[PDB]
Amino acid sequence: VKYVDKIHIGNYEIDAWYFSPFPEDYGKQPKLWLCEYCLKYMKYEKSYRFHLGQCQWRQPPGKEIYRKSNISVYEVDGKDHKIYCQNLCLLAKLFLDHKTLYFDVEPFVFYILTEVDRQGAHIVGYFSKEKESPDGNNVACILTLPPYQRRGYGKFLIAFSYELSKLESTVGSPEKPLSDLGKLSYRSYWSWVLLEILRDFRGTLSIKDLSQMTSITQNDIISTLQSLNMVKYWKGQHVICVTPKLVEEHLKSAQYKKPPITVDSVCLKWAPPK
Ligand SMILES: [Zn+2]
Repeated sequence: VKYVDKIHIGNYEIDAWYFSPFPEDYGKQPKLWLCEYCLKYMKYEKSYRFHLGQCQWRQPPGKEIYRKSNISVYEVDGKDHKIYCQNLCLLAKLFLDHKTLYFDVEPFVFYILTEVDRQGAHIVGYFSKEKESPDGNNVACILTLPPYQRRGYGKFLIAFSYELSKLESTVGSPEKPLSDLGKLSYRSYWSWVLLEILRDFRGTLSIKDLSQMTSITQNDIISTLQSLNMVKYWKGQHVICVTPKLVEEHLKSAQYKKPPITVDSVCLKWAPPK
């Protein structure tokens, strides 16, 4: 009946937050050991140490579609790399309460954020995405591993998901519910993207324009603008406020400034599937 409650991955030891359905025999041990590259989960330090000496993987499988300095993102199709993506989903489930899919990964593509050094590309976080979403979900599950959280990596993944959406010529929204950190990070990302635009744009633009510029839904733009006191309802119309001074102030607060890392669309090499 004992669940996996602690993992070792790369050089990190991390306590679990939630039940993840690793095979029962894996929960029995004190710790679960994961190869930081192929995500294979193991029962013993000895088998982990042996595996590390043998495993040839130094990065996620699939295609490296983004690269800038020591940051890379890999796109991994669930159909082409089933085992990896299963390993990934079981890992993620330790830290996500509401993720319900671990084994049927074929309908998903996964985007793995990594930081890269001489050794290899080290996993920081990911988001999964349904290959077919009539509901307009541009993210299914999103997560940064605990030691990396609240450092700009979550908002990077969020940004990346909208850059894909932009290239798809469509608005997107993450599947609900989000973690508390998820909600907070989306709000801060939207705020930053919008303030940046409202700072620059000289002409007039509506919420409709903003949505098409960012792939953020009108609903999310509106709630974001409302919390920033940058919109009013007048004669049955949402009207954006100008006030360029407030914009500058907002862009300086910790809550809404440019994150420490950002997505350079020039470094994104990706075309939507036809
Ligand atoms: Zn391995």
